[PDB]
Amino acid sequence: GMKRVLLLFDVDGTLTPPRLCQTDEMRALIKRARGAGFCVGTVGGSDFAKQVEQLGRDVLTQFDYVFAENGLLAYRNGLEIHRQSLLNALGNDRIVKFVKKTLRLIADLDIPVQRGTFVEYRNGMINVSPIGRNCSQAERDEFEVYDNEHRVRASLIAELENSFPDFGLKYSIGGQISFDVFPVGWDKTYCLQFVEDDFEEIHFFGDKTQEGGNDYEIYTDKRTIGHKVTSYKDTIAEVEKIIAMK
Ligand SMILES: [Mg+2]
Repeated sequence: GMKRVLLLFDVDGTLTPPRLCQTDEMRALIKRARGAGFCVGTVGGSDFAKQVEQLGRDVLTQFDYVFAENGLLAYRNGLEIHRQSLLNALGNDRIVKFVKKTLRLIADLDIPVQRGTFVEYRNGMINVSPIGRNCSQAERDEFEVYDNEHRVRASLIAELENSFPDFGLKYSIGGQISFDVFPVGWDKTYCLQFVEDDFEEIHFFGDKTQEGGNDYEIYTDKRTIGHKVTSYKDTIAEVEKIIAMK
């Protein structure tokens, strides 16, 4: 029967090659785990659209749980089970204050490329991109390199932290071009409230598992058995072992 065991995965770098679609062997492994009685889930700091892009249009069919924006938008077997609102935690006046400041800081930057969708208001979070989410893949690659050198995202977060220390927001770098901003506690552990009562074990797999990494809280949550991975191949090999010990 069903194992009452959830396998919860990061997307980019955990289920996929870096900034690429999931491969055929990843899809096969997932189906084998599901075939063996495990539930499988995604969790990412990115939006649902991004998971569709890297995993497929039928992502809700492939996974038991899909947690976008850290579980601030949550799906269970095709059903939307939760959708949080940043207005609920922060409220209009503070949001407007925050996005205004962010826009000025971005406008002041001197980076080689800027495009569009610098401040993205999601469900329960705001995502902030110095270059803008509307840049091309090649532009993303180049901003990532640039940011490695010049730490543009870190400077920006530093300035935002100075402007708004009382806002109590967390700033979480992730992927090539942006960082997420959300209330303390709306990190990836947010999704666990939706599964904790339904599994005897929850295994988490991710790569950014240390202090300041966007997988730190969820890795170190007492509710999860953490598996630090460095690639989707690492993920596969560890899931093979979990399947073997059924
Ligand atoms: Mg844990």
